[PDB]
Amino acid sequence: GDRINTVRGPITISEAGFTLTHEHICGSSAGFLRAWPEFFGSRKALAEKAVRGLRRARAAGVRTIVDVSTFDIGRDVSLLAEVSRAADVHIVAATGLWFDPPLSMRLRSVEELTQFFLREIQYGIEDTGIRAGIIKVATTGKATPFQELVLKAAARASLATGVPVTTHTAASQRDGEQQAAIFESEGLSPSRVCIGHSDDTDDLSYLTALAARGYLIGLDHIPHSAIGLEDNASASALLGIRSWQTRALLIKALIDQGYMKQILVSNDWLFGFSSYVTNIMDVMDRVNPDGMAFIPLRVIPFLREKGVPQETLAGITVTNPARFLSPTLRA
Amino acid sequence: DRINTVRGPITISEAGFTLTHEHICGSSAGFLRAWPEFFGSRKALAEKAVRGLRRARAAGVRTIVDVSTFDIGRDVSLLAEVSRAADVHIVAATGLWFDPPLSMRLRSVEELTQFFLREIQYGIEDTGIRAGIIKVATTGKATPFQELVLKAAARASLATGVPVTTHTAASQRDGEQQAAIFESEGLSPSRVCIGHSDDTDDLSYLTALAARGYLIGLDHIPHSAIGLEDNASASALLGIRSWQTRALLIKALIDQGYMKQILVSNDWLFGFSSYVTNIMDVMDRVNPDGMAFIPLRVIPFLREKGVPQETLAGITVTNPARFLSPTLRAS
Ligand SMILES: OCCc1ccccc1
Ligand SMILES: OCCc1ccccc1
Ligand SMILES: [Mn+2]
Ligand SMILES: [Mn+2]
Ligand SMILES: [Mn+2]
Ligand SMILES: [Mn+2]
Ligand code: NA
Ligand code: NA
Repeated sequence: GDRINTVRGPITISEAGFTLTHEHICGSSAGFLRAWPEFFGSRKALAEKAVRGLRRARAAGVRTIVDVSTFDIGRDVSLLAEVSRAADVHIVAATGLWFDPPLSMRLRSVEELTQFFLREIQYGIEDTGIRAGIIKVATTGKATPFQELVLKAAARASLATGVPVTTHTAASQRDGEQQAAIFESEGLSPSRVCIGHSDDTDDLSYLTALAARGYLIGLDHIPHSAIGLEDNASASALLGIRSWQTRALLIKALIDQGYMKQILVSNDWLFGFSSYVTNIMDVMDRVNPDGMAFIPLRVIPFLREKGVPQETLAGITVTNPARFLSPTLRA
Repeated sequence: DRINTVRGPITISEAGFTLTHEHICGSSAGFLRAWPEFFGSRKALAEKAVRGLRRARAAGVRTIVDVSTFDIGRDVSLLAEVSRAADVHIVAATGLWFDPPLSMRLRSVEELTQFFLREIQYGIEDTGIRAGIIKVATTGKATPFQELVLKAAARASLATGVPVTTHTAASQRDGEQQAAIFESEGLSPSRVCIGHSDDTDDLSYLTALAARGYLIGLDHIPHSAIGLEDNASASALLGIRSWQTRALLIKALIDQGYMKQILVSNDWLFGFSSYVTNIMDVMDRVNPDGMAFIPLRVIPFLREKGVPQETLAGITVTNPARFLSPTLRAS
């Protein structure tokens, strides 16, 4: 693969640069932003907030972000394109299905879902021509029957297009294993797959075993932590009580185990968030004022301090994402 | 003195013969725009709807109430386009059915009240097309979230005068619990239509609600799986009662003295993604008359059963007008 699709069109692999592989402009629901923009103040407000945030990550060195919002996460491709242009940051859009598919999606066959993911990757999202550059799927423990279909279609779409698959997992419950199993049963190469939210578990055995099989490990919840918000139940349930340092150390752990080439790091950040309790955005923003710039501003330096060499840091933030994102077909 | 339609306000007299429970398309939020090909094409769907609407219009139908909420995938722009092309008044709805995504399910009664008000008072999305009715629903005992929706719908009705219409599990007598919730909010039964009432032969249930002042929605008349007993999905959706059995409910209610509380419709559609693939073809085979079924078959049937002309006119013109007319409670 020589080109990556973005909301502004295709870019060469070199242009991706420093990339955050699991982010979001807005965490919502299909049709939500268009139907009730005031939930976020306004569309304009949300976009402005987004541009500010993207500009700041950009100042910090982020060149590209992969917005893993699916149809069901309320991905609004027009919004992504507008802010990408305004902030001058590349944004890779996604196809796939998250865990909140409406009936029209939930009643579909693997064949049907495959054609829909294909539509989004090959032709374009909605009527925009904006093509997806990644497939997002998810499980939250053992897969439901529908989710197994989603996983299968995702693999089929990946096999046909060469674009990678990235996932949401209930890390502590080892969902990556079931995911992998399904992917493999469809003939997908582990190298086209990123098992996400992997920093949510302290089980290094689980992660190294997956890495050992060739999977990419997404350590994408680094700044997520409710330490200092124990009183806030929902926030606690969302962010956990492990420190950012603890999560970040997993990156070092995997590097020390020999898997530096299989690590993807991000913040799983957003500018609007409707798919959870009201006011959770404010809470998050308090917890992590750096937002998407958290990786380059705090994690990179923390790792270097811990002994990780520059070249390794560079490989993880630049080389890894480039290899992953480059559309690659099975030989 | 005015009813809001997708083409603007109309005078109570312009509504004429009205179908109070219909859909242009039965889908999911954002589905039609993300995967129009599911219906062949957006253009195909529009044309189909225009043909059907022209045909019902030929039959005497002047207005249809499209009870598709945000979660049924209502696409007001499509409603407007087809209304204009077929020259049939179409009343849009707000409310929430039974497939709300997370962004909706996590909301409070207060937030949902503001969303329903936005759609009624200001406009749907950015179109300024104002909803003329509030659609809600339960499928058996209401869920906690569903109770909140019913309460918000009552609040919105009390503030705007726009009526509330519901989807029920007639079998389970959902209408009683709905009425309960509505009344606890101070809503007048005369602003409420208890839907899919013809799905049950319990004349006790129906007359008990009519007695309190509710409007009874006999809108599934043409739904019958007779002759397709072998199609599990269809029988499940359509039932095995004949259209005449359902229609006879109208006469029964008339006979029991509640002719002013009856609303009749077909609950038809031109696209249906929220169910198994091909259901639309099965339905169209069952009732080729589509929306025209009420005037072409239902009205004449009743008339032959002794129902008088003026009562027929009363039910099809008078009742809907009174129901649709925004009405604020006395103070
Ligand atoms: O040898 C290549 C150096 C590199 C480091 C970490 C991950 C990607 C590449
Ligand atoms: O005035 C009696 C005429 C009428 C009959 C049916 C429904 C509403 C009105
Ligand atoms: Mn996630
Ligand atoms: Mn995410
Ligand atoms: Mn219904
Ligand atoms: Mn309906
Ligand atoms: Na493509
Ligand atoms: Na209004």
